[PDB]
Amino acid sequence: SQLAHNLTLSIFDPVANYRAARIICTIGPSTQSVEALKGLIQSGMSVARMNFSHGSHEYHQTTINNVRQAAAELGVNIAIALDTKGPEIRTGQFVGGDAVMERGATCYVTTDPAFADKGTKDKFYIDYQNLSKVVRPGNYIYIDDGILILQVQSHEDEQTLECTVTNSHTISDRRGVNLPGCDVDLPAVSAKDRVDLQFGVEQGVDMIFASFIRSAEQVGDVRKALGPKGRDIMIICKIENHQGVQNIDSIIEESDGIMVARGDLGVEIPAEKVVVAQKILISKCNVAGKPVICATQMLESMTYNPRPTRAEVSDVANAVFNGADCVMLSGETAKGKYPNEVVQYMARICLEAQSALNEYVFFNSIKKLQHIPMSADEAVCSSAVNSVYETKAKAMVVLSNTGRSARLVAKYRPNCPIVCVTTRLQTCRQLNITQGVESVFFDADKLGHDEGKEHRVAAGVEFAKSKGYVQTGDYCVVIHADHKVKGYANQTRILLVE
Amino acid sequence: SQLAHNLTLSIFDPVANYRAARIICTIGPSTQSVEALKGLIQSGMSVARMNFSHGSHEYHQTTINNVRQAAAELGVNIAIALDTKGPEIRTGQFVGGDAVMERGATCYVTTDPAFADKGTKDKFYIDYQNLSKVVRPGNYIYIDDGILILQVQSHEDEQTLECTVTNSHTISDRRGVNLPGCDVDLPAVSAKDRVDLQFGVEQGVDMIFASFIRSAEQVGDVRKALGPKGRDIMIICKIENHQGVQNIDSIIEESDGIMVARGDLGVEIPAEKVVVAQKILISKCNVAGKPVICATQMLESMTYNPRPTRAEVSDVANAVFNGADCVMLSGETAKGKYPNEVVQYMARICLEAQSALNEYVFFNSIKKLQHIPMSADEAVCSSAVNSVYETKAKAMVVLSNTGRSARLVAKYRPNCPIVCVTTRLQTCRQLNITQGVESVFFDADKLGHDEGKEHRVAAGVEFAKSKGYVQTGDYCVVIHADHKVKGYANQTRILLVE
Amino acid sequence: SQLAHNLTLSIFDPVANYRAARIICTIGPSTQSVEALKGLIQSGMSVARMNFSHGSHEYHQTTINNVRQAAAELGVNIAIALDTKGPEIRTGQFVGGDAVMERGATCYVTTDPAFADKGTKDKFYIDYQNLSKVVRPGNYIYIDDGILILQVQSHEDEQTLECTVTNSHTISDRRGVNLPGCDVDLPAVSAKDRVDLQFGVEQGVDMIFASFIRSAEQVGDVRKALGPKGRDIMIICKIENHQGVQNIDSIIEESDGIMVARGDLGVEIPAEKVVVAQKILISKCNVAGKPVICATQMLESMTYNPRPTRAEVSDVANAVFNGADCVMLSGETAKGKYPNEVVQYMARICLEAQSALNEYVFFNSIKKLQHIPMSADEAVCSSAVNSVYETKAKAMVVLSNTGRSARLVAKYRPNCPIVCVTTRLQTCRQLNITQGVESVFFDADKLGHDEGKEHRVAAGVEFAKSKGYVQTGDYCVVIHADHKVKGYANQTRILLVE
Amino acid sequence: SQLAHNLTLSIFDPVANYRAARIICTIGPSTQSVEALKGLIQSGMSVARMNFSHGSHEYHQTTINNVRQAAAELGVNIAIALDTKGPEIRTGQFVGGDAVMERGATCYVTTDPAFADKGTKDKFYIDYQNLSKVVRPGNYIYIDDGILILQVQSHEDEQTLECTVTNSHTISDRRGVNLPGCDVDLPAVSAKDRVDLQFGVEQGVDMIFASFIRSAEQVGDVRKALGPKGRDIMIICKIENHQGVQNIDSIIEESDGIMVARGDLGVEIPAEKVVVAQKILISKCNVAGKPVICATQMLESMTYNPRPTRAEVSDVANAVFNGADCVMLSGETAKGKYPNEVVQYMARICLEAQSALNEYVFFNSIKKLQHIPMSADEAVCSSAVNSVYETKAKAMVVLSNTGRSARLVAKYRPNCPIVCVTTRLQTCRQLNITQGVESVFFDADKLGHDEGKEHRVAAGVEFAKSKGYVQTGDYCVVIHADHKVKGYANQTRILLVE
Ligand SMILES: O=P(O)(O)OC[C@H]1O[C@@](CO)(OP(=O)(O)O)[C@@H](O)[C@@H]1O
Ligand SMILES: O=P(O)(O)OC[C@H]1O[C@@](CO)(OP(=O)(O)O)[C@@H](O)[C@@H]1O
Repeated sequence: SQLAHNLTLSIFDPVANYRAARIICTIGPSTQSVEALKGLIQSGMSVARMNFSHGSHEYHQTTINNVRQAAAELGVNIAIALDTKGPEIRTGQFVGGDAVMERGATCYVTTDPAFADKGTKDKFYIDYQNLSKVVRPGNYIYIDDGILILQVQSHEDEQTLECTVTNSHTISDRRGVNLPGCDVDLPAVSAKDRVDLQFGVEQGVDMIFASFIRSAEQVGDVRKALGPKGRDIMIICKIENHQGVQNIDSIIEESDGIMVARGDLGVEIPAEKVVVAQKILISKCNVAGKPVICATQMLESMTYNPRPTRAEVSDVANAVFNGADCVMLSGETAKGKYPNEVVQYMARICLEAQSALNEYVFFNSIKKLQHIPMSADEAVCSSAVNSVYETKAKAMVVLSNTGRSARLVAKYRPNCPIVCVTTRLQTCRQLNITQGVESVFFDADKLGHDEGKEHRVAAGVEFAKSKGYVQTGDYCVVIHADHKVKGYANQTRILLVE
Repeated sequence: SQLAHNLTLSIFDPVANYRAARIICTIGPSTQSVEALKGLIQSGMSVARMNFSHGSHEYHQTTINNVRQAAAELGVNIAIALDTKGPEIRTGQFVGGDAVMERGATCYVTTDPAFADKGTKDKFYIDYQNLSKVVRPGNYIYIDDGILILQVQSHEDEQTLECTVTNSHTISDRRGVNLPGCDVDLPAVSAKDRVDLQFGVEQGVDMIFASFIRSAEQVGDVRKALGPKGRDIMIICKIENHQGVQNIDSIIEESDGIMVARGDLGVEIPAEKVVVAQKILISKCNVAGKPVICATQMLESMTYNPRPTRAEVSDVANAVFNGADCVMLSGETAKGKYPNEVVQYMARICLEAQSALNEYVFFNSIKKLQHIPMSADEAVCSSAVNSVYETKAKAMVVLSNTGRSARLVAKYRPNCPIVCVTTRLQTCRQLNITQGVESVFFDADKLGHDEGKEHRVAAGVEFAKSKGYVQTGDYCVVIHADHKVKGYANQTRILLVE
Repeated sequence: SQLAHNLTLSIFDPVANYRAARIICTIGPSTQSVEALKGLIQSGMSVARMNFSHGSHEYHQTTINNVRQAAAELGVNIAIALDTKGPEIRTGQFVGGDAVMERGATCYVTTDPAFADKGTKDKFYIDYQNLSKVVRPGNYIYIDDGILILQVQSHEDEQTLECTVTNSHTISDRRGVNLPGCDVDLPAVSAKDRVDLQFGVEQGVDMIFASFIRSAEQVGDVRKALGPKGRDIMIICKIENHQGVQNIDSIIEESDGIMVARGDLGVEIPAEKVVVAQKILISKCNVAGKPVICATQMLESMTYNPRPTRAEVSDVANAVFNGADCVMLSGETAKGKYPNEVVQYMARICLEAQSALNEYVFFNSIKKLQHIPMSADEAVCSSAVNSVYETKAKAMVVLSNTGRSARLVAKYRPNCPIVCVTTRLQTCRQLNITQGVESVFFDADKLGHDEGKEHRVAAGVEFAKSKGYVQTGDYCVVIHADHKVKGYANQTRILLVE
Repeated sequence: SQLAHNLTLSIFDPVANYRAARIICTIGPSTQSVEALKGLIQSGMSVARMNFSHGSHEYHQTTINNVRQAAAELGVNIAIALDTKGPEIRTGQFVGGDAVMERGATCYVTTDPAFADKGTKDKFYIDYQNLSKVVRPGNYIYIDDGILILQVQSHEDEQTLECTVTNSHTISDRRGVNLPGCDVDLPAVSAKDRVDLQFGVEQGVDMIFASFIRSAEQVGDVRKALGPKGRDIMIICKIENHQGVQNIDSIIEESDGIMVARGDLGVEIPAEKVVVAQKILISKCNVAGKPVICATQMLESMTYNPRPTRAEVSDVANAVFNGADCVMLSGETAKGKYPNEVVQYMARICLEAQSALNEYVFFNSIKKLQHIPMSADEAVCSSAVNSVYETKAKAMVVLSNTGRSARLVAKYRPNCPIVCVTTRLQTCRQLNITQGVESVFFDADKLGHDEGKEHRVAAGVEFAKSKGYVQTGDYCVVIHADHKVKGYANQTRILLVE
């Protein structure tokens, strides 16, 4: 039981020689410079995130170049993620630049575009043309981070809503709005996103963090916008609203992974619910074998302070316990004072939680949840991990070119490092969101196709020796195909290391 | 499994009609006024904490009077806790008021009292006379919140340590020091504490939060200082250092409960370890049936902001999941901007986590950990809870005068409110640190001794009806003695409510 | 696991001071005499069975009188069971007294009553008028213990079946027939049974072992034949054919208990299946809380020999492991050479298996299978047993007048004797089929109604002292109502014995 | 739970396409002829047992030749087992050929050899020279199958015991004696056995069923008598007395397997205990991975009747449920009326029990009991079976030359047939005592050493196709070494069948 086990823990237990969980950093003004990026990598960053809500192609290009240059200098592979601006609902302008909303007052919100540059406290524009169809009397309309809460009373006309102001707040031009009891039906991809997705393909980004995913159909639309050139880019779906949570199984099916986008989700859904949503979404991703990310306000105070709050530390740790592949940094690295320190703190917490983690229970729990039968490669991976626990093997080596084999193994939560040997560099980057995995690139061109698998295997083992995971006399559990089979791994071997 | 179960959760699940967890508030300048206190109670405060590190008997008296007056006005019983200053290690004074410590420099720390008003960056006084005996070469000496880290190189003489300065920092007069690899042997109770403990007895406080508990022997010394007059005051032991963690079983034995004092513990022990310590200590308290409190930096940002960080919310929730009876507020209520809001937020998070909580697994887990044989009353309580789950009983009533019976029941984590009927008002207050329990006072003097137990039972049931926990046709599971037995409860009944 | 546990067993483990399982003996020519019956009781008989297939009211009356006289002399209460003849299918007479059936031959079986005294190997009568409607081409018709197997080829006419003889066998007048792939639709109760049931009511028998129960409807018909005068007589349903097995849940619902009637079942169903049927039926009875009996050929060789076969000993033991309340003796006591010895052997085996029995796993297993909620009295019994395990209580006392409370407790398999205090003598007899229970009669008339329950309780405890189950300082777990509640027991107490 | 599961069973469930359990037949006058043996094999015999207590080398040779000739004709491999006479304790002769022992009488038992041909009811010879040293006053001495029970009163002298006769019985010349509370210290191997063991080596028998094994030291003595020429012959140790049961772990260590020799054990140990001993011994063998046999009186009545008793059928079934590799036939095939039928009945019961068997629980239960870590090949086998359950693989193929690999796999109880491909014919025979395994011989000489393993693998798969275990599209889980490793199998593959 989790209880009994808590009882076996000690604060003085030594931590592991490897950190399974992966850290994602958003790149902003604090972290754009190659020197800053180098600091981040050394501090522990595996994925760099660009938020297309901010900046421009020009700004983001600089980031891409800088990431590649910094990584190259440090001899490492870093995933690059494009985080779309996505569809937004905004108010228009107010006369005098500003508008003073008092509690108890009546105001009128309209989608009549005549009003975009002449709102007043009395009547102003919200730019979502379907506002009236989506909202009903009683529904709430949040403006300015959810700070100003208007309540919908009636349809003055087909484009205008009569509202009550429920609390006082001055609002300036063009605030964002939310609609918590409302199924928002903006397209999956805005016009800027479209230009945003193409750019991502062009500059060869590894993954897309797709904002605001309402549906399985929307993911497909994203896949389709990426096109043929974009087929191997991973689409990670951010769950930030009600519809996304509701549609999670279908979204998970379509996607390559999930982000638990807590900041938006937190407004959209009452905040106390975000915890249940985190546990559910992470678990469903774990069971499915797809990467899952916990995001937002994880170490927020460290945007300005050298040290985190107790609640924050607890939060990074619980996300790992929850089963997340990744934790994420937003403002703390984009605009913060202590970018290197925040990352270093997060890594340290992740390592500590990892000691407490019962990797074994996790393996068995996951294993019971799989449909039987399933697939030959899946059985190979699961049983191979079981072999790891049975022999106390100190490392694992897998051959994956797509990266599929590696996710399938990592999914089973072995208690040792997993070493993936890949013939694709992008695969090395893409695997930066999978917990517990390290990649070794094997250049097929220079070194040949390695059909008998002996070379790739030697390289993974050597890498394991090099990082100190194994010494002679240790077991290493190895996964690939035999000589005949193609397209998956049908074999496991336990080899002694010399 | 915890996994499978996460899968059954929903964000839209309705929360409970009762909140099990209890909130503790520290009373400072923001919250001293009767009006402020009334706001706190309404917001959800069950225990008011006075920190004797700050203020004076005079200041704290005002708090006591104000708490009682506010509670009286609201018709409620609020526990009063005395939080001792405890033994402190401080530096002396520096010449010019200040002293500029540079990285790489050598300085001398002495316990020679000749130096208390004439330290300099070169040599200054630390007021802990045993410093030299407790520290060895290689050990670290933290000054100013742990900001300035000196390392011990050698014993210049029997009272003076030659130190290296490991990082730059200007330090002013009389900073606190810590000794993380060091067994500090200050007495359990300072001279001020002694005057502090007596005052607490005199003003009739409910509990002591005893700072810095190193040992079982120390608790006894506290018990002894309280004296005969003080025998029914609960001693809650704060675990804030290494020795306290190491000695936890024996401390738990001696104590009436534990506090996981994260702020001090966090310096003393590396911070990433505080998480393991939290899980262990809470669990050991749950298994033992004694109240456990999670403290410090739980909603820290709310000292200054209307809304919490994501890490903070996650932290309050995980503490409940961890199994804590209580969560605590420190600065957020002592000196904060939004005292009512912070408490309201904490209560709301606690209620939400409670939905996710698997009360049933918790009951069984706890039950397996008890040694056999145990005790007739313990079996009665455990099996009575089992009855609650078996019938789906919506309330529970227990008779306790000492409060013992009530803790014993609450310990088994029923999924319904527990209603305790007590003949002692102090018991009603003392039970404010036990999760899931509500007290009804029955005035033996006015209403008689009630030996057949029918009256006390009627009152608990009526209270349950009144708060809406039960309606006619519901089961209420009831615990007390039969007609012969005295000193414990040997009986359980399932009664139908009319 | 059952495995690990087998590992903790030893042949030299001392057996218990009590035998939980109950033994049933069929009374025949060997055992009718009062002296023989006295030997049987001393040897271990708790229930005496009269088989109404044999004997007459006159013969069986002698048995009843003798049982009562023997029991009275020995100061004990013995249940009396009436085992009905039930509906039978028989052939008619053959010419010359006999008829020689050869393998490969054609013969004709008819229900034309003209043929009842003039069958021949060529054509003879079977007295079940529905034979033709119930059988189809391909079905088998067993005659003479299943020794002669005819196969049905066709309907010669509406009353006559053309058969193949599948194996050679000479058959004499009036052999029994079976129909293994056939739903036999004889009435539940024959005309003789009807006279048989009334007689049982008149002579005040404790239970009916109702032969050949096909259906829930049939049990009701039995209940109805017993009438109002017969309402408190238990109907134990013997499962001896296909339909009975198929309809077991509904039959179990209607019944007061089950017999696994292996001898008939063994012909009807292939023999290798009887094992699966035994395990299922016993388990379903255990889960339901109703008494279950394992019957037939249990110690068969002991009909003629002083000592049993290995297979036999294993069989009595496995029935206990299976979870049976009772084991039964048929021919071994009805017509056998060593009636006392066979019973003594069975008792000894039962005691030995009981040591190996994991009473605790059995308690938990049963407990998990109950639907929540269930009932206040059921929770009281289950949790009270849990109390027994938690304290290591050496005895249990329950108050039951109907005997209901006692079955409910025994159902939970405590590891100590259960002592039932009853105000009905019939209850003491009826409880002779419930494992692990001993009855003390309390004469309400002589000693009063005992509403405060103190007297009945003292008597059960004294009885426990007397048989040596408890000594001073031992715990005894006690079950009854409190002062208000009537109709069930809502209370448990753990009392110390003096 | 076993309970819940019983609930999922049905009598109409179809049985498997394979029978896991193996049947052993003792060859006597009824079964010696090649035609009889052919009938036995077809009926289901996998092992033929020769009992060297009866017959002579000459008689047994005929059996060996006949077995080989019958097997050869049927194209099958049948194991040959030599069942030793072993050490015996016998009385001497009585005057007049006979001696009439009355209850209550005093008689004298002596080891003075002067008395071997002149015993009388007054004084006679028992031929075990250590009788006096091994027995004490109070001990029992059984003569004639345990029929005549003498009790030891005193040592008349150093070679003679004064006895009471406890029950009447006429005894003739040279009856066997037992000593149930006595540690008998006959040598492991008699002089005839020695000639018996050598003969077995010479005629190339597969295994020895070693009678009466008291100790681990004794097994070694057997191993040593077999010699170098005899090194690959399996020693199966029969547990027939107290000492053997007591010393079971050490005996199991030394042995290649166990027989639960119920007929002797049943006298030696009280019969009701044989059940506990059966469960323990079988389980310990299962956990250890060594073959275990259940023996004696399993279908005894079928020595004379066409059909078994209910107790008998239950007995064969429970032995399978117990976890036995093998069931055995003794008299039923040696001297019986219906040798083919008895075997056919046993096979049928075994198949039926197999349906009820929870192979999966058995796999997991066994797996938990293994020490971790263990061995690379052991993990390969266990995890490979886990693969079978995960994919629903319908067959398994293993390469074993010693037969070791095959036992290791079978040990884990897969729910599908296991097909072993071996280069040794003796291995094919020896594997006839391992449940759930079928052997295919691959002639290394004719077909080469097959180092890449492709041929042996093709043959096992083809055999599986041929018996219908697999069709195209099915998974077959395959076990052997990779190209480098020698002496064990380090590899598992899941292959699709075409
Ligand atoms: O790229 P994924 O899809 O993970 O497939 C990798 C697996 O396929 C194989 C077999 O085709 O690749 P490879 O041909 O490169 O050797 C296995 O060796 C390898 O483990
Ligand atoms: O105060 P604690 O120690 O909890 O004891 C309370 C129990 O004792 C009893 C019995 O003595 O008190 P009471 O006399 O007040 O009725 C029980 O009724 C009650 O449940």
